[PDB]
Amino acid sequence: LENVYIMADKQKNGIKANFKIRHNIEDGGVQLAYHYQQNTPIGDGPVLLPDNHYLSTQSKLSKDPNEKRDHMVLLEFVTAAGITLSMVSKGEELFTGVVPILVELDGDVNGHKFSVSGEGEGDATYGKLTLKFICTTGKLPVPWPTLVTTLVQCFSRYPDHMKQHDFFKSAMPEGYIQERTIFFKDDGNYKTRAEVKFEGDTLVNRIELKGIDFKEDGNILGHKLEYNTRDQLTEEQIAEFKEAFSLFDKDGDGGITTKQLGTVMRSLGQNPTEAELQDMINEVGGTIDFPQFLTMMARKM
Repeated sequence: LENVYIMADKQKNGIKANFKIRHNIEDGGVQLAYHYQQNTPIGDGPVLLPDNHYLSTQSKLSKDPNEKRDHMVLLEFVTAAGITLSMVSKGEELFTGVVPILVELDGDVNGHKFSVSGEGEGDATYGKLTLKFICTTGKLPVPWPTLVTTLVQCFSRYPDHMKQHDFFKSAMPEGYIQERTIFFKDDGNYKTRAEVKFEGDTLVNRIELKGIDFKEDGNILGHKLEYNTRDQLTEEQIAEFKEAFSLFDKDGDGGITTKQLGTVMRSLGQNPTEAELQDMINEVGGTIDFPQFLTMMARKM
């Protein structure tokens, strides 16, 4: 669970953000990566600038065992948080259902050119992303976990009382421009610029990344970082919670009320004491998200 902290940028009519990514190093350790991010509308119409809040993000990286190319299967779930106790941009309509995503990245790290390409789907009301990524130029010269952040936060899931702080969807369909610098401790740094906008019926994220100053035998060019985490539920486990969870999602809004938790729990065969229910609620916590629910669950195994 990585946390993206977000602020408005009133002069630039957008937002910016900062966060830290713990990458597990091969046989012990954690390489850090420091993100600084700035987003600006592509279009002229007005956009929600938010209050200080943050996004709570869950990643899951797998491999397709029929793909002989170098690739990443990626599952992801995000929820806005912080702000306690709204509005709905006109753009938040485009996101109500299931929207297909396409991604395209060009990069030179340390003179090593390469191109990722990725397709999938987003389901904003669940905060869900599934996407598969191919490195179209050959062998990816940097580790895939290093490209996850670079590789669409408009698919985040803002609680009802926070729908008004969602800059990302408000900017749509015109889109926004995302720029980051990522600083790998005791090693080089990525520098990126992406346009994220609607093209036809598809959220399209075109990125150009530039990495300099990398130690050739470091952790990135050296490929010394873990791919999985295995601190993690499975695909077929998540799919069940999704299917149970959404059964009891009576409006399909992506939420379940809290009383409801136990019913959902029982439909999985599990049986929580009302002592056990009141805990889960408060640690994460009337409305519950799927990502939240997912984290609630995550703990208890």
